[PDB]
Amino acid sequence: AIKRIGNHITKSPEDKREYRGLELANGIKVLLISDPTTDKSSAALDVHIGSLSDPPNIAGLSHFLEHMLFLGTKKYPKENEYSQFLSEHAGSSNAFTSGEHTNYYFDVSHEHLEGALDRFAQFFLSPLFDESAKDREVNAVDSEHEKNVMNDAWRLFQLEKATGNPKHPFSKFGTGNKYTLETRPNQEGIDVRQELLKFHSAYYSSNLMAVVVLGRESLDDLTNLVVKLFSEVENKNVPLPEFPEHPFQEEHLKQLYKIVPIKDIRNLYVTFPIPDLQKYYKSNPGHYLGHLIGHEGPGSLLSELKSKGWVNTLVGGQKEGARGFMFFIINVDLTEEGLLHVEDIILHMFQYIQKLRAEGPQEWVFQELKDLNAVAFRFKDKERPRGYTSKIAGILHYYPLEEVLTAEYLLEEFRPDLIEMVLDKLRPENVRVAIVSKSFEGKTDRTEEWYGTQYKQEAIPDEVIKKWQNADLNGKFKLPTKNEFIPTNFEILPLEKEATPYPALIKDTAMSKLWFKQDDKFFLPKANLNFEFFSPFAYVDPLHSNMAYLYLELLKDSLNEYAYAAELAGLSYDLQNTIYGMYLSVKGYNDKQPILLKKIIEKMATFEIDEKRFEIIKEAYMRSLNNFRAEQPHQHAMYYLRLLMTEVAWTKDELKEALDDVTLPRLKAFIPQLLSRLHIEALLHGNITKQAALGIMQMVEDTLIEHAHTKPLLPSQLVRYREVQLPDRGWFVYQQRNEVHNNSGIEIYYQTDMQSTSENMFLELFAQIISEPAFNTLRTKEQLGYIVFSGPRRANGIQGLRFIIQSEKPPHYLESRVEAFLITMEKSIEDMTEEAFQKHIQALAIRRLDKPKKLSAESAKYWGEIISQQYNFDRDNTEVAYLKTLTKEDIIKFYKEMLAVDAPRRHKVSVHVLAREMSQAPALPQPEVIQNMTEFKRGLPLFPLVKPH
Repeated sequence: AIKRIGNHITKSPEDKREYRGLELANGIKVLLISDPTTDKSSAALDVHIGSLSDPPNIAGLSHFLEHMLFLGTKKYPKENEYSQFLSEHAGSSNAFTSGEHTNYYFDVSHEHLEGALDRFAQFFLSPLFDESAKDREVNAVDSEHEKNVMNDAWRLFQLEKATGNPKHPFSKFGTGNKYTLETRPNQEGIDVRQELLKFHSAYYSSNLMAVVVLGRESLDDLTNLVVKLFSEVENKNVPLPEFPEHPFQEEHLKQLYKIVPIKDIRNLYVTFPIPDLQKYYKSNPGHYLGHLIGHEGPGSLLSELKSKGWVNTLVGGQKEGARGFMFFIINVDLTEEGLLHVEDIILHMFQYIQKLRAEGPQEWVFQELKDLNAVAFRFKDKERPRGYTSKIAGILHYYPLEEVLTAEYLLEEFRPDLIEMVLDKLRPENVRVAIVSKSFEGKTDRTEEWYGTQYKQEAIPDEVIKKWQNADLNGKFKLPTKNEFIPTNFEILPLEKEATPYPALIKDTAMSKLWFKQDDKFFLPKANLNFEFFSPFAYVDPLHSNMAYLYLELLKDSLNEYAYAAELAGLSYDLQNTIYGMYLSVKGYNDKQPILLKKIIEKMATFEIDEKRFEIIKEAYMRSLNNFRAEQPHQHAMYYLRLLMTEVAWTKDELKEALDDVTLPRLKAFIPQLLSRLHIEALLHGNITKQAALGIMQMVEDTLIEHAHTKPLLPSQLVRYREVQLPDRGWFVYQQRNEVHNNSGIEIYYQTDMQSTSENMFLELFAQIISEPAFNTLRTKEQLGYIVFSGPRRANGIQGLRFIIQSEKPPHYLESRVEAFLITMEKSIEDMTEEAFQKHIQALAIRRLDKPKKLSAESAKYWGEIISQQYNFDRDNTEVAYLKTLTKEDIIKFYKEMLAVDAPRRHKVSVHVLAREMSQAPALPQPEVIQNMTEFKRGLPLFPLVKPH
C-alpha cells in the first residue's frame, strides 16, 4: 500500500532532523525522521487498538499478548531470538499498554535497521505463542502485579476505575493478575492462545498503525526500504473504539469517598469528567485552565491557603481519558485544620470559581503564556529517542503530518465560550469527592476486590450543597500580575582566547573558590549553576542539623510563591542541605539569574519566622521522622551502608528524640551564629563571560558580608568525613529486624582500595562480568527475589564494592547461594576466552566512553568530582589507556589475594536486615554481632584521604 504525498513541514528551526510525513493506504501513519549525524537510529510503532477492546471476561489480555507478541517468528522460531538479537547490539526495546494505544519501540547500535526491523515485521505474520514463553510470562505479569501491590497511586487510580458504572468498560481491570489471566479461562475451558490469535487476526491487521522511524540514511532510501518492508498490513477496516458515554453516570456523582491509605498521607481528591477537547486542540483551553488552577500569584487562592497554613501542597488539572470523554482532577494535601475544614476548603475552591466568573476570560494571560510556549517550543536542543517517540506516536494518531511537531505548543484562537462552558461544567453538580485518612476505623466497610482497601459512600446532605451555591462571594482575591521574567537575551557569545574543555579556577579566595566553563557543544542561551555552602557545624549534632533542614525547608518554601513564575518560565533550581552544608543549583536562561539570585541571597540571609508555620513544619517533619521506621529494606540497607562507611553518623532514633526541646528563640538565635562564618565553592556553566561570572560571585559574597559579616574559614577546618579501615582479613555482620515487612534484606561490602587508575578498571570490569551470570542464574533461575543489585561505591575518596540483595530467604542460606555465585564466577574466570575478554572490554569501553547528551548530565558528573575534590578531568582516556593494558591473569591476581576466600587482603562485611518474624559450601569463619557501632569502630583504623588531581 505504497502511497506518498508530502512537502515542507514547519519544523521549529533549531532541529536538524529532516522530516517527511505520509499515510499508507493500509492504515499506517508514517513519519520519516532524517538525522544523518546520529550515532543510534531508532523506530517506533503504535497500534490504535488499545486495552479497551478486550473481551469482558479476561482482564489485561492485550497486555499478555504484547508480551507474547515479542517471542516467536516463523523465520526464527527460537524463543528469545528477537530479544537476544537486540541484546547483542545494546538496543533496549520496551512496549506499553493504554486504553486506546498499543505502542512498540526499539533502538540499535549503528546500522541494524534492516536487520532488526526484518526481525520485527514477521511478528504480524506469524507469532508462535509456545508453551514455555506463555507459562513464564504469566509468572512475569503476576510478579509485576505483586510488585504493584503496594503502589498506592495505582490503587487510587483503580479506585477511580471502580467507583463508576460497573457495566461501562472503564470498570475493567487493567493489568490482570494470575487469577484473571489463567484461572477464569481454564476453569471455563477457554484457550487463551486461540483468543490471542483471534485478537491479533481480527483487530490488529486492518489499519490504525502509527509508525515513526528515526533513520540516518536519507529521505528516500530508508523510505522505500521500509515501506517496501511494510506492505504486509492488509485492510479490514476495524472501527475506532470510542465511547458514546461517560463512565460516571449520575450514580456516583455528587458523592463522597473515605479512603484508608497504606502510607500516612492526608489528601482530598476532586474529579470532573469533562467532554472532548481533542477536536479543540487548536485553542486548547485546558492547558490555560491548568495554568490558572494551580497558579501561585498575588491575591491567589493557594497563596491565601498557604498563607493561612491550611494547605501544604496541591495539584489539580485535566486528566486525559478515552476518545469520547476526558477528565479533570483536583488533588490537594491536608493539614490538621485542613482536616477539619474540608467543606470550607471546597468553599475556597468556589471562591476561586467566583473569582473566575467575576473576571471572566482573560486574553493577556493567554498571549503571555502563548509566548512562553512559543519561546519554549522555539528553542529546543535535541531529544531522547525514547519516551519522546512514544509520546508523539501517541499523538500521531490524532494529528496531520505537519501538526505532529507543532503538537500542542501553538494556539490559534481564543474561545471564551469554551472557557465559560467548561467553567459551567465545574459545578457542585459535577463533583466527585475522595477523602484519604488513616483515622478511618470500623467505618469503611466496602473492600477492594483485588487489593483490599476499604471505603464508604456516605453521601453529603443537601444543606451543604445548597449552602455551596448561594454562598458564592469574593474576599481578598486578586488576579495575578503580568510576568517580568521574560528574556530578550538571545545572543550567543563567541569563544574567546581562553579555550578550555574544562572549568578553570578563575577566582580563589580564602572565602570562595570558583570554577567556570562556557558551553562548547550545545550553544544555548541557557546556563547551569552549582553551589555548595560549606560549614563545620552542619554535622556536629542531630539537633542543629534538624534545625538546618527545617530552616532550609521553610526558607525555600517562603519565596516559593514568588518562585512559581520563574519555574513556570523555565527557570529551575535546587536548595538542599548536606551533611557538609547547603547545596544550591540554578538552572535556566541568562536573563535574571544574578538579579533573582541576589534576591535569593538577601532572602536566605535576612529571614523572619512565623510561629504557627514553625509549629507545622516542626510537627510535619516530626511525622516524617517516625515514618522512617516503615520503609523498604533496600532503602534501609543503603542507610546502614552510608551509615557504616562514614566517619560519624547520627541515627534516626536520636534524631527523633532530640526535637523535644526545639524552641524558636533558640533556633533563631543559633542561625546567625551558624551563618556567621562559612565557605562557598561553585561551578558555573553556560552563556556568560569570565568577568561577569566574577561579578556574580563578587555580588554574592559582598551581600553575605553586608548582612552577616561573613569572614572566611580556616584551612584547618576544611574537613571531610573519613572511611573506616578493616583488619584486612575480617568479616563481621549483624542483624536488624524489620517490624512490618515479611521480606529480609542483606548487603555485602568490599573495601578494595582508593581510586587508583588500576582499581577503577578492576572494579568496572569485575562489575561487568558479574552482571549477566547473576542476571541469568540468581533472579531468573534461582528465583530469589527482585532486589538483586551489585556495584561501585565511590565514597570518601575510596573506591568500594557492594552487593544489594533483598529477598525472603534465610540469610545464611542466602549467603550460601551468594558464595555459590562467587564460586560460579570463580570457574567463570578460567572459562573466559580471548574473544569474550575483548568484546567484553569493548562493551565496557563504549559503556563508559560517551559524549554527554545533556548539559546537566556532564555537570552532575563534574560536580561529583567537585564534591570529591578530584578534578581529574581526563580520567576517561587515562582509564581507557589502562584498559587496553589488562590480562586475564591480572584479574586472577586481583582475585586470589583480594577477592578469593583464601585472602590475606580480604575486606568483607555483610549486613542483615531481617524479616518480620526473622553446589558446595565451605566452613566460613565465625563473625561477631555489632551491638555498638561506635565500639565496633573503636579499634578500627581510618583511611587517608586523596592527594587531589
